[PDB]
Amino acid sequence: DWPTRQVTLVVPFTSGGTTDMLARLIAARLSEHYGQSFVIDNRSGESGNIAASYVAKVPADGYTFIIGTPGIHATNRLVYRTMGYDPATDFTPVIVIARVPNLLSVTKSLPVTSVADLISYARQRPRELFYGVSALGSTGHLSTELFKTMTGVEITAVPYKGSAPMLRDLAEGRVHLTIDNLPASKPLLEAGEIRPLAVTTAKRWPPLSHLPTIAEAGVPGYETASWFTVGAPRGTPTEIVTSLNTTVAAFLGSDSGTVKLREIGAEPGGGSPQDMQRHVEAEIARWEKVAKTAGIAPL
Ligand SMILES: O=C(O)CCCCC(=O)O
Repeated sequence: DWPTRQVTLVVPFTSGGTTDMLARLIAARLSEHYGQSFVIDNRSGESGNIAASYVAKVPADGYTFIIGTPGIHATNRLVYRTMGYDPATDFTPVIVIARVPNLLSVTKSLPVTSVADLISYARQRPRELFYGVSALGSTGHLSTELFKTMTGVEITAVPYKGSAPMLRDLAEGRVHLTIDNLPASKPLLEAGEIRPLAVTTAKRWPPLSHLPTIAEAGVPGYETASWFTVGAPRGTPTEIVTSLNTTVAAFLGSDSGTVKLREIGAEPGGGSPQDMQRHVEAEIARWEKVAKTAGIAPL
């Protein structure tokens, strides 16, 4: 019987970022499978805290879900003092949608063609260059802060409300570089508007197999990545979480779905609701260490 009416997917960022891109794919698929609209509600604000506060409070009926992010589940606690919700108690896991490499890029007029170029360039100019942050506490933000710490470069963060506006500013050179999710960056690469230097992952991204990893390009042992989830309000019927998990997992593990995800710069996730929970718990732990090492904590 579920669902008999429209389902809402609350997305914590505006369109043109990776969250929204993934959500739309998922929404399209769910709508076709179940014969009801799965509609996106883009509710921006405070690195996803506004959307996560919202979905924590809604009826646990299976007509509202959160497209979760590393901020919401794991990293916002490293930069926000109080959040409005407790991710640990307020949600129940559904599925990890994807794992996503981050990409180090620079604005075209920055005369650097490699990670080592970038490090020398920035070392000559301490505290003059600016980097773009898609959201406070995002993996990009903390990835850049870690990069800073591992290389000794001093560059100043500019927060934006999502990937989309940060990337327009990166294209114009109002910031000089970013580390941010591949899928949102990729259209700007293909169009020539920004210059990619390296992926953040431990291995190269196969469809851009000739971009090096940051680790092999000069920063031994550097590795970061981002990921996205479906979460439900605490108390959501188990039959619903299991049906939803199964449907998403069949899309992600299908040949067709893997192709769609890899075409936009994302690796299909999949697995069980408890797999999501393990992943979240490990991410909490490991980014908490990153943040301490990078000098990042709530004001
Ligand atoms: O969807 C966006 O625009 C931003 C997502 C940032 C996710 C992350 O923390 O890497």
